[PDB]
Amino acid sequence: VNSFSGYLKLTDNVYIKNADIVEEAKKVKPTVVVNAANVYLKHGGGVAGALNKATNNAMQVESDDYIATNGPLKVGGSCVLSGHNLAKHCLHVVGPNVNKGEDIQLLKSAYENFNQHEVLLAPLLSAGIFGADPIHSLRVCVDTVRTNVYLAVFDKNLYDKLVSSFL
Ligand SMILES: O=C(N[C@H]1c2cccc(O)c2C[C@H]1C(=O)O)c1cnc(NC2CCOCC2)cn1
Repeated sequence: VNSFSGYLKLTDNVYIKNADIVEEAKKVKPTVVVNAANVYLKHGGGVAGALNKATNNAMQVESDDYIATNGPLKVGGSCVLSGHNLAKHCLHVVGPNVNKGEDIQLLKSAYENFNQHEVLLAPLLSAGIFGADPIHSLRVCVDTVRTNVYLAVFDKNLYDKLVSSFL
């Protein structure tokens, strides 16, 4: 049993809710919150910009030190950093950004990072300003992630579409 509330069980292991991942993180304090990161960990907009703003920029400060030491992530890759006031840990995962011309096949590799964590709160990868098909991202999630994932979907109209089209 866990404290995630009002989630629609889609499969054995995938759950979804129309909710703000920030409030959801602030309420649940999950072991892992996933960030929709880029390779430079520059949290400018979307989930990344929103989570960073909620951490009073501490996420960005930590991320800049990470990049200075380790260099950029790979598209499809991830790193584990602090969850600050939102979670124990933040799993920064880089899905492909269609608005940068990145290969959508890398979306499966991105979701594979979730399998290293037993339970996660996460956004649907490569949705919103990343420009990939969200019905597609949800399908890849369901077909790739085997651990227990709670997807918080910010946009209500996206959520309603994701529910009504899920096979
Ligand atoms: O851009 C946001 N989400 C979309 C996005 C963007 C980029 C990559 C992605 O994978 C996704 C998933 C998609 C969604 O979930 O709809 C977002 C923005 N802000 C939020 N929280 C604020 C907290 C303070 O008050 C205002 C709201 C919560 N989500």
